[PDB]
Amino acid sequence: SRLTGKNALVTGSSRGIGRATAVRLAREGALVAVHYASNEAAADETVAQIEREGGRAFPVRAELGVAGDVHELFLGLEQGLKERTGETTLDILVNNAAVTDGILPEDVTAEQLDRYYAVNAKAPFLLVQRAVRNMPDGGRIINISSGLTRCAVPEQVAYSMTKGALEQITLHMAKHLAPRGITVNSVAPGITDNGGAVFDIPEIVEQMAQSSAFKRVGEAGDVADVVTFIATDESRWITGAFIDASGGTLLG
Amino acid sequence: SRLTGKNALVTGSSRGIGRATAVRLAREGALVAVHYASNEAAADETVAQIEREGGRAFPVRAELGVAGDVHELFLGLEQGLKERTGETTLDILVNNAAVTGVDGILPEDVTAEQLDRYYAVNAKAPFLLVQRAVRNMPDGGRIINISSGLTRCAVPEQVAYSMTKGALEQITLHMAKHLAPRGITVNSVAPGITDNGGAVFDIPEIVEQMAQSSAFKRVGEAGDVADVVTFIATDESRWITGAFIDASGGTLLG
Ligand SMILES: NC(=O)c1ccc[n+]([C@@H]2O[C@H](COP(=O)([O-])OP(=O)(O)OC[C@H]3O[C@@H](n4cnc5c(N)ncnc54)[C@H](OP(=O)(O)O)[C@@H]3O)[C@@H](O)[C@H]2O)c1
Ligand SMILES: NC(=O)c1ccc[n+]([C@@H]2O[C@H](COP(=O)([O-])OP(=O)(O)OC[C@H]3O[C@@H](n4cnc5c(N)ncnc54)[C@H](OP(=O)(O)O)[C@@H]3O)[C@@H](O)[C@H]2O)c1
Ligand SMILES: COc1cccc2c1C(=O)c1c(O)cc3c(c1C2=O)C(=O)C[C@](C)(O)C3
Ligand SMILES: COc1cccc2c1C(=O)c1c(O)cc3c(c1C2=O)C(=O)C[C@](C)(O)C3
Repeated sequence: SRLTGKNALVTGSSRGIGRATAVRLAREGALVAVHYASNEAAADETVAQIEREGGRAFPVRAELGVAGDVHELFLGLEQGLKERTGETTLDILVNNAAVTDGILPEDVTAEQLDRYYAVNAKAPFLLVQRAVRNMPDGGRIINISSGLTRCAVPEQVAYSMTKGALEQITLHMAKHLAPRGITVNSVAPGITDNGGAVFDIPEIVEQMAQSSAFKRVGEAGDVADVVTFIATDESRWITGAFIDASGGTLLG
Repeated sequence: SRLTGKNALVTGSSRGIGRATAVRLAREGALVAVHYASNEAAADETVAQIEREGGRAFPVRAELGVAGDVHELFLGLEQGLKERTGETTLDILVNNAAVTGVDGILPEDVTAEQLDRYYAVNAKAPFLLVQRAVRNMPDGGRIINISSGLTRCAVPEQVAYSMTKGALEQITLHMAKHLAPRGITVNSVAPGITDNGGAVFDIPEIVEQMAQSSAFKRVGEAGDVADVVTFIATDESRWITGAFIDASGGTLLG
């Protein structure tokens, strides 16, 4: 019950690492806004799991990286917080949603560079900007990056550019928000099982597994357990940091 | 009670961050070996705090940085674990102890013998402690090296000390890879300026200058660092290895 009476928004928590994160924040007593783009069935399943486990959650639909995205998300978020608490306080923001076998550098288009940046860097910035209006002293901003910002993979150049921009939001906003006691940190996963069809193919899972020093792919919960710790009071002396949650991928 | 049934060694836990760390590991249920070099009263005060908070601990005396240091520490550690548990299993090693001089030493004044003493205690001893500790450590164990933000922040009067924390961080990198097949994680936690109870922290003028290094404009409390070390010692940190964990209160924002 480390997060009793707190309110959290996990972007992209219908599926994958965001679902695992929403589930773990709710187990600690947070009221969780489960945000999704279009998969309402998956959002409703995250909420149902949280409720079955004795916590509280509600879904929020908003496609990010289009005109009106932040306003749409905050309309749903504040309505659901106000109905359940009488307040619109936001304690915890997890910028988890993203666009993700990559694109060879020669094949990347301007349209692809714009979509990746819209969703993966621009929307996170604008969500931080809006979220702090509601955020009390002692709040938490957690940006989900990627170990690819430290590990060269040409076919992930477009994606990795956006995660490099995301990490700058961590650096510069940690300094900006320090006076308010709001921390801002990056958590960087390695290859992580998000329930994608590729994780049902043992051959490919075994090749992907070799990337980790533990010679297994990450589970969504392995990353979500680290996010959950950063969301708690005991992380208060960590800000502006790169938190490696990759199972030793950057060791080689 | 995340560490029920676990045994931990915190080097240099008579005082400062190591005291705070031993106290927090014991509150999670670990049996804690409270290691010190010379200040037996301070070690006994760490133990007494753990015992009154309902935990279990015992002191282990061993000067590090001298012949026989690892042997001496492991004789005391194994005797105390065996008496209390019937086993010598070491789940958690925190390499916290260090030669750590508030005064510092400007480069012109550093001696060959100061370079030796800092390296012996701060880099050599941690290396040899890891080598010995893993014999006793199960799959799922934890090695936590206490570094310093000075590996990323230039401070000429701490050059000799910072050399040794650069060497300590290499223990983290290379040993994380070596030990991953056994499921043992190895991580650096880097404090910034942290109140360790030393006389400098009783001088508000100086505390106010020191405070400016943190983005939060306060010095760290020993518990602010200890809370992070305690998390790394738990099961929920399993997917973190080989890492530099910044526990500096935003000192490294450049
Ligand atoms: N190996 C990995 O899985 C891996 C590795 C490194 C980093 N990461 C990072 O970890 C985070 C989670 O990854 P994941 O693998 O769990 O993702 P995922 O399984 O692809 O799930 C993506 C989530 O984000 C939402 N989302 C996607 N695009 C959106 C948009 N334009 N607007 C709004 N919401 C949108 C999805 O909503 P719908 O359900 O409605 O589609 C879903 O909830 C991302 O930041 C990713 O870059 C993942
Ligand atoms: N600002 C800070 O406080 C700060 C900043 C960055 C990093 N650190 C790091 O955090 C750790 C703890 O620092 P602290 O400030 O809490 O230290 P401290 O208050 O100076 O306490 C040092 C501890 O190490 C033990 N120790 C010293 N020399 C030893 C030796 N040769 N053999 C064995 N034990 C020895 C001491 O034992 P006795 O009590 O017996 O003397 C004591 O328990 C160190 O690794 C330090 O480098 C501290
Ligand atoms: C350290 O992080 C990695 C190391 C080796 C390979 C990969 C990664 C990734 O972090 C990573 C990622 O963040 C996201 C994706 C990948 C990787 C990755 O290889 C992909 O393959 C394609 C996917 C699943 O569509 C998106
Ligand atoms: C980020 O780490 C710092 C940033 C600014 C100033 C200091 C530090 C330290 O980490 C640090 C340290 O590791 C150890 C000491 C110092 C510092 C430090 O400034 C000292 O001043 C003297 C002391 C407390 O005996 C040894």
